Amino acid sequence: MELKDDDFEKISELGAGNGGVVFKVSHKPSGLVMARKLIHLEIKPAIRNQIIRELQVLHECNSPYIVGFYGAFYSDGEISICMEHMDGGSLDQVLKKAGRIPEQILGKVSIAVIKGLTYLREKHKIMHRDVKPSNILVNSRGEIKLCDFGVSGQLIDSMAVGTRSYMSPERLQGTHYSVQSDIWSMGLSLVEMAVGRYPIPPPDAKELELMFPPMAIFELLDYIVNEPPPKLPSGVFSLEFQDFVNKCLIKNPAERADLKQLMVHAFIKRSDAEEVDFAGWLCSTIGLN
Ligand SMILES: Nc1ncnc2c1ncn2[C@@H]1O[C@H](COP(=O)(O)OP(=O)(O)OP(=O)(O)O)[C@@H](O)[C@H]1O
Ligand SMILES: O=C(NOCCO)c1ccc2[nH]ncc2c1Nc1ccc(I)cc1F
Ligand SMILES: [Mg+2]
Repeated sequence: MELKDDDFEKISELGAGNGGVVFKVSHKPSGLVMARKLIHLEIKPAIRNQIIRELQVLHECNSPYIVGFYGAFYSDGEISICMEHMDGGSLDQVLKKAGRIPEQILGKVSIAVIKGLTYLREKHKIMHRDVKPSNILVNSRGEIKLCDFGVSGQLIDSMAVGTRSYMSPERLQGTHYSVQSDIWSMGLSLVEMAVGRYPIPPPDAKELELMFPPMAIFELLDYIVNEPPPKLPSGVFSLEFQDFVNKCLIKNPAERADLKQLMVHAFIKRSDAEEVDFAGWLCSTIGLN
């Protein structure tokens, strides 16, 4: 079925973020609850038909680790992307309530991100471009899925920043970047969720005892490109997890681990084996089921 503006009805607002707001909506003709992302674009009518045409590949983006797609259209000054409602929300939301995310839980998350990036790369030849906690969504059936990845090339162009960057050193320094940049983003996201806060600048020894002003924009970006990469703090995390994120955060992107290597890493093999009620932990910490 084709999706269209007057067939919808706002239930609530799921949140906002720099460009679009997303609503929990009811598609009246189907009865389905969806998440409708609206993106305001003051843009000519020729190229907003190309954006919709290129978003149609999301119908073939079927994966347990990728947020489902219902359809896309253009309304009155905004392009709508309609997707699976994830009732657990994004991992930046669950991090606020949880304080930290346990290491065993981040094992299941890491697996999901690797397998989702791998799906997008192998089957659709695209990189995410925007891996961070807010773009990793979870639900009460225990599924972990990626969204807001760069399918339509034209859509990226029409939106071309924020106080916290998950961009790799190489991407910050110029156009010389590709799929390896997503690895860096994931690594930083994992350190953040593990520790309970954005890991740049790194916490001093006294701030690490308490756990276990904000930087200016240039000061922060200068740290990412010129200062050594964030480490997972020793002792409280396993040696295999520390190595995992260290391989993800190697400044040199060719020296840095790629998806193939991370898939067979000791941390992933171990987390594959582990028995985790992720559904039960997720609902327990945010109050749902
Ligand atoms: N499919 C969805 N189901 C449930 N909640 C969603 C869904 N998509 C987005 N959200 C929620 O809406 C919020 C806003 O999302 P949006 O993509 O517009 O910005 P963001 O990713 O949070 O931040 P930024 O724009 O800087 O990347 C997210 O934090 C998330 O909690
Ligand atoms: O929403 C995007 N960014 O988040 C900022 C909004 O404030 C975004 C950006 C660039 C993009 N190119 N192709 C798509 C696309 C995209 N959305 C998107 C992609 C996959 C799914 I499943 C659902 C989506 F909504
Ligand atoms: Mg987003």
